[PDB]
Amino acid sequence: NATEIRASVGKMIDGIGRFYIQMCTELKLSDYEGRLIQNSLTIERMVLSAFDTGGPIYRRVDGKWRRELILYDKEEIRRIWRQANNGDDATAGLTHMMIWHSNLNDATYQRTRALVRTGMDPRMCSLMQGSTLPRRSGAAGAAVKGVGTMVMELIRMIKRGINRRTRIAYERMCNILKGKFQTAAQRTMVDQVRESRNPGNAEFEDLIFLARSALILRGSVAHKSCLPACVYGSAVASGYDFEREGYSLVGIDPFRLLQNSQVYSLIRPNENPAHKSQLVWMACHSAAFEDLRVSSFIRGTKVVPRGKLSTRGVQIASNENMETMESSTLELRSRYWAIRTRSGGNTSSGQISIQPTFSVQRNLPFDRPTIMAASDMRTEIIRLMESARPEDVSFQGRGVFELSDEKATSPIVPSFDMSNEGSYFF
Repeated sequence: NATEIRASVGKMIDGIGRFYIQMCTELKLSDYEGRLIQNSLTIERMVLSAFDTGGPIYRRVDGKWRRELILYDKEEIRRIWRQANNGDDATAGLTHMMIWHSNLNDATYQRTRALVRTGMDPRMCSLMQGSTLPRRSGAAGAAVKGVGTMVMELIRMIKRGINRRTRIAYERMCNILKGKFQTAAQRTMVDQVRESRNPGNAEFEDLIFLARSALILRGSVAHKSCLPACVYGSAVASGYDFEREGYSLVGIDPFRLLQNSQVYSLIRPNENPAHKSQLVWMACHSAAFEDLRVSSFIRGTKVVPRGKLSTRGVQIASNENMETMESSTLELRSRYWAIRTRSGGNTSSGQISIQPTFSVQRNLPFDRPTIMAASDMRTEIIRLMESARPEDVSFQGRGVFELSDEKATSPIVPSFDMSNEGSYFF
């Protein structure tokens, strides 16, 4: 059903576009100045703030870039927003930029200070997908969250409490949690946790376990390709009428859109442009915890690790100066594309006999034992954990698609026998 899903999300994309265009028309920015991921960001945040203000706005004068510090009627912003969405709220829309920010933050920064202070191992990076993502995020906003993300929450919710309506949260927060797991025990052990009203260190210690189980027996976490407002604004302005032509966040749509985007970015004096583009590109698909090998494969070019990356962050701090500041054109094109997945990969009182109702060749079942016959769920997992090898192939048969292959017709299988450059962005 490509009607609602493909076109309703198109309508949410149109809103962001239209709005970005309106908002650019207010600031009286130029074309080059509306394509500046910097300014786009500021605008996006102005809005999410107002629906839950001012910001840094960079201008282009003969030669050099001028930063303007401006403020807007928090309500005016809310007004212009609905105007674009037909006077609707389009929470989806705000939530969308709510993620674009997330996915950018999960790649620009490493959130160790918080994991440890929670009592999670800093090496649990690949499980903190969407830790920055405000709770206000929607229902399809949390689905993007990593297993580890959920744990940091409950643990704090629990840690301060164990140190009214708050209950329905906890159970649900676990149900979601549990819905991340895709194996018997995993699933069952989550329940054993959700049993305690005042879950103390008993739970505190157990979920942390399950956190680590996901490092091996991963869960289902959705990835959403959420591009900057400018990209959608520019697209809308170019005629693309997504609600009519359909759009996706996990298909070929987002890559294709980025195949023509003209996004520019402010770049500090000693920073590497190629390195800058990489960053943004990884935020456009939630590839901050992906295997660098595959990221580079699909990317088309080296996807260098965070440490070796030359850049501190895309936003410009009030500290810096404009004199020594210039801007480059971000390389967001990719070689192939791939279905952004959700899956993490993987490798009595009852009846005892069957009463036959039809005449067919059928082995008739009965439980030989029970008839003639007259522990720690951790263990289960630890035992599963074990048989697991890092070489264990996932998404068997799934491949990569050419950018011409609009339909999911012909898949391509990558062979990594190659002089790679690592697998852990962090």
